[PDB]
Amino acid sequence: IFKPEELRQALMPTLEALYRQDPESLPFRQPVDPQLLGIPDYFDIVKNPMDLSTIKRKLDTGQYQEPWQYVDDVWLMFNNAWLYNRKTSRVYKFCSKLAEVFEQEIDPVMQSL
Ligand SMILES: CC(=O)N1CC[C@@H](C(=O)O)C1
Repeated sequence: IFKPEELRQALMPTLEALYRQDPESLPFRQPVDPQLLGIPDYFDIVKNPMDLSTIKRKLDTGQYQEPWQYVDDVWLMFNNAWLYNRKTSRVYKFCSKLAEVFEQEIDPVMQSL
């Protein structure tokens, strides 16, 4: 029961808050490229990759029709990083801050929707 443009306007500020965390968004702004990074094991562990640029493109092109599909992609992003990376790593620690930021902000948006 959502217009494509009202859903986008509602959820976009939540994505921007993730993207604007500096430095914590930096490992998440682009899809992981195992070839470029030289980590051939990546897609053996992460079957369904996700990142902030992919989420933005989906929010911009009507690929979310209910709020929970957007929320699922954000958690797929967090959970991929928490599965592949060491708990002490920059990526894991940065993921944990992005999740805090998401949690602290997503509740009213989902209430208003
Ligand atoms: C966000 C994430 O899970 N990543 C795994 C490898 C790390 C990197 O090496 O860039 C990025």
